[PDB]
Amino acid sequence: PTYTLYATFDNIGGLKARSPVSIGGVVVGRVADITLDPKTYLPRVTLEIEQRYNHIPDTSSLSIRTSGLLGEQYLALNVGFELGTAILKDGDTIQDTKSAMVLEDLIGQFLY
Amino acid sequence: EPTYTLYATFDNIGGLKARSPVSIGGVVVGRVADITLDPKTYLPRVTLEIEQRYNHIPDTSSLSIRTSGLLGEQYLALNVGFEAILKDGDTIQDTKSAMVLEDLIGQFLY
Amino acid sequence: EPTYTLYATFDNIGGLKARSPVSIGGVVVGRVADITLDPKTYLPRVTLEIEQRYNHIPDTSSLSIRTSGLLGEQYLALNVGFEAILKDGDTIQDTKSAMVLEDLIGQFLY
Amino acid sequence: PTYTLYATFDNIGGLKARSPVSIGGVVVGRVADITLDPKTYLPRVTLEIEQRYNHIPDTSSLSIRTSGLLGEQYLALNVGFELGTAILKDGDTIQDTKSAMVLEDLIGQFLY
Amino acid sequence: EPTYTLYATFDNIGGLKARSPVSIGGVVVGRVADITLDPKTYLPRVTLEIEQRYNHIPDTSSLSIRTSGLLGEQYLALNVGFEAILKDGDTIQDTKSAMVLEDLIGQFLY
Amino acid sequence: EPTYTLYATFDNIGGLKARSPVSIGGVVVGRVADITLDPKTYLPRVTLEIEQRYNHIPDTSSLSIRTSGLLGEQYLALNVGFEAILKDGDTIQDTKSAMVLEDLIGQFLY
Ligand SMILES: [Zn+2]
Ligand SMILES: [Zn+2]
Ligand SMILES: [Zn+2]
Ligand SMILES: [Zn+2]
Ligand SMILES: [Zn+2]
Ligand SMILES: [Zn+2]
Ligand SMILES: [Zn+2]
Ligand SMILES: [Zn+2]
Ligand SMILES: [Zn+2]
Ligand SMILES: [Zn+2]
Ligand SMILES: [Zn+2]
Ligand SMILES: [Zn+2]
Repeated sequence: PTYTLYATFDNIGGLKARSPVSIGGVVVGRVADITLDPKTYLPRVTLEIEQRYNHIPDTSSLSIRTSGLLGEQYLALNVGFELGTAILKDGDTIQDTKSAMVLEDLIGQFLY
Repeated sequence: EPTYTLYATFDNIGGLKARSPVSIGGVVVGRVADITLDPKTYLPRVTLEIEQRYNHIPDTSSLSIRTSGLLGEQYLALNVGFEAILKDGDTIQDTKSAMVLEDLIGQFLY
Repeated sequence: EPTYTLYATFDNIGGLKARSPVSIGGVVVGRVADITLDPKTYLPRVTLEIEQRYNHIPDTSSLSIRTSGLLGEQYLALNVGFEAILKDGDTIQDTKSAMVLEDLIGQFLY
Repeated sequence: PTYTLYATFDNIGGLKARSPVSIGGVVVGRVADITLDPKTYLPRVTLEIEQRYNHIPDTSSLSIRTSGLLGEQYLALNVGFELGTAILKDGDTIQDTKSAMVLEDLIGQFLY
Repeated sequence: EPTYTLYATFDNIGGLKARSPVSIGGVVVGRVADITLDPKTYLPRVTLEIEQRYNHIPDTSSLSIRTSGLLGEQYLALNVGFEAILKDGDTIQDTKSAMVLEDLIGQFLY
Repeated sequence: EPTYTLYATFDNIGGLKARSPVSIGGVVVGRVADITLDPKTYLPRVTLEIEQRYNHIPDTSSLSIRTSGLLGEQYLALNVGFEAILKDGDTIQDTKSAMVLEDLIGQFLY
């Protein structure tokens, strides 16, 4: 089966349900759900990771990225370091997350 | 399906159309109900319908017209303001218009 | 579609064609009725039809040919000037032409 | 009917038969033929212009351009000035011509 | 398709998939047989099959993940090193990973 | 349909394939008959067939692999040399390889 993880972002961009979660480009999981937290109004992503990937630290990072230039958006799981480190279990939360870039802001940067 | 109405005036709506999605942090929370030029000012007035369960939106919140991906569809990004709450029929004052390719090129070049 | 006719001469119309939309602030308020080179000046004269309900457009208003998105179709942006009102058969003197990629590249490089 | 004009380029790029010839973006003619001159190995373009466009000077220019960013290639006819000036007739040649840009050279410029 | 097996570990395979082409100087000489994360290191290990007639590839050779055109599919470019020959079951140590757009933009901007 | 054969070795042919067009000044004058890695050098050897009526091509001429438009197909541009003539079976020494996106990005960035 699979085990559940939670990750909150400021902006998920083009992320949707059944979006792939990948390590080093290799798909190891899928985005199960996306829901705005009622108090913080921040996108909370519920992901399901294949059970055979057990040794993922809680220091690991999630970055929302895009395949190619115009392709679909996905979650890149950067394997964390192993200082007391704890492995991610079912129902745990990945604290270190990077949000999706916004074209207008990137242009805002490049121009101004 | 229950919703409350909000109004937002822009200088340029760009590719915005009816049923365009209104999203917070990329998550769709509403839809563009109508778009109409104000009879007096000739400025685009956008009429939005927001899902009722998203009630706690301050009036300090911002609206920015953006594009999904590089070539995708145009949408309204609702930037949540810091913490008066917006009710049915209220107006969001702080709005950002849609980018214009010619103007961006005009900026980059000249 | 009750409309009134307007004329606008450009140096270059670019991708403009018949039935091209004329928009104010992104809101379509009219259509490109015809495009024809003036017999005397060999400059593109564009014949536009604007919806009758948008009457209060001053003659100080401008027309700029722009593109929807990056690769989309070309359209006429009518910039409403500040304030004589434009009537049926009048001519918009102030026009901005369509950009040419080769020239943009020529600029960017040289 | 139509009248014929000839224009030699160094490189025609994506130009082909039945390609549009336009003034100020308005199509006024079509590319009838393209053939390499046997001695000079330069692309010679034979164009046909609608008869009703009579007052085109021989000082006019032809530039091969592209519609949009990825669209098809066409001939932009820049109306010449009217100094003894002669109008273009059937079988005449447009001397002032600009060739089609090459992506590799443009990149070569931008980089080096 | 008589072939011999090779292994190559990357930090990121990007768009690489099964049946992805392995090419020398643009000429396809093999195929990506499999891709699997090493159980111990959690790093992508790519299993390649190279056509038997290309035997004289030294072990100093390099693998770089590249893209055909601008938007095309991703492939493995095998750069033949100058001159021990690679056999069936060997491992290419020298590998260059697939670029990430976000990082490229991050570089270009910052 | 009559043709004479020419050979050209590159470091990288890129997207070149069989039946790729060989053009002078954009005008197609020949086709890529075959592509094969040299057994000794592991370098792409391109076998071209040129229409017989284009006989007067000097051996000082150059071959450059280019792309049609921005996203179009890959082709061989034959740059006519200044004024020994190339015959059937001769080899063009001066060749330019196909650009690599990663290398161009590598150049632009680093
Ligand atoms: Zn669970
Ligand atoms: Zn451990
Ligand atoms: Zn309401
Ligand atoms: Zn409150
Ligand atoms: Zn009328
Ligand atoms: Zn008035
Ligand atoms: Zn004739
Ligand atoms: Zn005259
Ligand atoms: Zn094997
Ligand atoms: Zn050896
Ligand atoms: Zn032969
Ligand atoms: Zn000679």
